[PDB]
Amino acid sequence: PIVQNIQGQMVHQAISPRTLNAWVKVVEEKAFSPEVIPMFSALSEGATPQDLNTMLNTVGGHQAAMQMLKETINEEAAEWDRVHPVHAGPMREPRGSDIAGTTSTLQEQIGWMTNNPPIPVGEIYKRWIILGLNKIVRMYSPTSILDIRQGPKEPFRDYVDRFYKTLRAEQASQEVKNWMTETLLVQNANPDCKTILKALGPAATLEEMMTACQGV
Amino acid sequence: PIVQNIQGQMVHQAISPRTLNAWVKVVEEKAFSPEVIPMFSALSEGATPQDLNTMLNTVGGHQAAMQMLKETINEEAAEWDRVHPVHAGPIAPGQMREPRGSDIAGTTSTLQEQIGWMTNNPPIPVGEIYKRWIILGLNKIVRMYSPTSILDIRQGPKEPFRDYVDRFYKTLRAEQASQEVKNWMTETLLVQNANPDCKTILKALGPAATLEEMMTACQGV
Ligand SMILES: [Fe+3]
Ligand SMILES: [Fe+3]
Ligand SMILES: [Fe+3]
Ligand SMILES: [Fe+3]
Ligand SMILES: [Fe+3]
Ligand SMILES: [Fe+3]
Ligand SMILES: [Fe+3]
Ligand SMILES: [Fe+3]
Ligand SMILES: [Fe+3]
Ligand SMILES: [Fe+3]
Ligand SMILES: [Fe+3]
Ligand SMILES: [Fe+3]
Ligand SMILES: [Fe+3]
Ligand SMILES: [Fe+3]
Ligand SMILES: [Fe+3]
Ligand SMILES: [Fe+3]
Ligand SMILES: [Fe+3]
Ligand SMILES: [Fe+3]
Ligand SMILES: [Fe+3]
Ligand SMILES: [Fe+3]
Ligand SMILES: [Fe+3]
Ligand SMILES: [Fe+3]
Ligand SMILES: [Fe+3]
Ligand code: NA
Repeated sequence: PIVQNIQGQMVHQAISPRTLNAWVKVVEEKAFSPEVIPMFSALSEGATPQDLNTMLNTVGGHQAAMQMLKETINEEAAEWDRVHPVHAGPMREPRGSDIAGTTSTLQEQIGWMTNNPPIPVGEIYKRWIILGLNKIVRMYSPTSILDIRQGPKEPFRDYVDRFYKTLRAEQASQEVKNWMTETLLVQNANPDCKTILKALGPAATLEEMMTACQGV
Repeated sequence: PIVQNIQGQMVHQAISPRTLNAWVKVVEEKAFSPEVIPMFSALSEGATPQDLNTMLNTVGGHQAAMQMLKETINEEAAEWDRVHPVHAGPIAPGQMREPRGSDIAGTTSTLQEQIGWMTNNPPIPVGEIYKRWIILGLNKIVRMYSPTSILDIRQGPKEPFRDYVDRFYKTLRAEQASQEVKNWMTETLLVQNANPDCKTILKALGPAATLEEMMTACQGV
C-alpha cells in the first residue's frame, strides 16, 4: 500500500505478512471457488502493482493457474496499449506492462497513483487480475455446463464438440460429469433439435442423435 | 457524473449546463484543432457513458465527424468483445457481469449499470474506457481534416510515383482546407515530397509540366 509521511511524500507501506498469510490460506482452502475474488480484492486494498505481484507469487505453486492469469494479464495490457497510443517527442504515461508492474518501478507506480490527475494503476491491474481469476473459476466450475446452450442456428455436431470440450476442462467429480452428459446434452439443445432428439426414444445414443439433427 | 447521497448511495448527476455550454463553445470555435482533444478530456472528467453521449449529441450537427466517431466506436467495441467473450454461466453473488462493447458505449446499458460498474471495488471504469474510444475517434478526425495531414505524405525510396500520387491526392481530397492551400499542395508539395531521385527528375522538367508528364518522367525511378 501507500502512506503519506509528515513531509507530505507518498511512501510505500509493506503489506503485512499477516495479510499475506491470510491470502495464502484463502487460496489453499478455496482455490477455484468464486469466493476467492472478493477476498483477493479486500486483501489487496490500496495495493500498488508490486504489492499485487507479491501476493501473486506467494501462491506461485499454482503453476497452471499462474500461466492462465499471465496470459489474461498480457491480453488486457495489449488492450490498454491499443486505446492509449504511445506518443514520442520529449512522468511518462504508463504502458500495459507498467501497470502490470513488469516494466515499472515501485517509485513510478506510486507516482502515477498519487499524480494529478492520478492514474490508478493499482486498481487497473487488480481488475485485470480479477479477469484472470474469473476465467479460471469459470473454466473449472461445474456450473460451466449448466448454462451452455446450443445456438438457435448452431449445427448440433458443433454444439456437441463444444459441450464435451467445456466439460473436459471442468474440475468436477466423475459422478457429476456423468450426470451432466447423460442429462444436459439433450436438455440444452436448441428448440428445433430438442424436439427431434426426444422423439428418438430413451435408449437413443450419441451417434443417432447427431444424424437425426444433421442439417437443421 | 457520479455523486454520493447523504444516505450513502452513488447516484447520477447530469452534466452541468455550463459544462455542456463550454464544450459546445469549444467545438464551435476550435473547429477541428488538436486543441479540441485536451479540452474534451478536461470537460468530460468523471463522465458516465450516458454523459459522454450527451456531450456528443450537443455537437452532432457535424455529421461527417459523427460518422467517423461511430466507425471508431464500433471498431473498438468489437475488439473489446473479442478480448471479453460472453460467459453464459450464473453470476456469483459477489461478482458483477462484465460490460459488453455496447454496454460501454451506453447503447445496451442503463445509467444504474454504468454507475454500478464505475464504482465497483475495483472499478470497471466504463466512463474512462468509452472516453478513450471517443478520443481515438477525435484524433482520427483532426488527422483527416487538418491540412497538416498531407505534409507527412512522402514518396518511398522504392515507391512507384503513380502510387505516391494516389496516396497524396486521396489524403488531399479528405482534408478540410481552402483551395489556395490545396493549390500549393498540388503544384509544389507533391514535388517537394517526392523521393530524392524522382524530385531531381521532376525539377528538371519545363515550366508547365502536366501531372501525366510527371508520371511519365518518374516511371521506374
Ligand atoms: Fe484498492
Ligand atoms: Fe502471454
Ligand atoms: Fe484495458
Ligand atoms: Fe492510492
Ligand atoms: Fe491520465
Ligand atoms: Fe490504484
Ligand atoms: Fe471484470
Ligand atoms: Fe462430429
Ligand atoms: Fe472433448
Ligand atoms: Fe430433455
Ligand atoms: Fe447441421
Ligand atoms: Fe466515478
Ligand atoms: Fe458537470
Ligand atoms: Fe497550443
Ligand atoms: Fe446520444
Ligand atoms: Fe456475459
Ligand atoms: Fe468484481
Ligand atoms: Fe442512477
Ligand atoms: Fe475492465
Ligand atoms: Fe469510469
Ligand atoms: Fe481508470
Ligand atoms: Fe493532426
Ligand atoms: Fe514502398
Ligand atoms: Na504485461
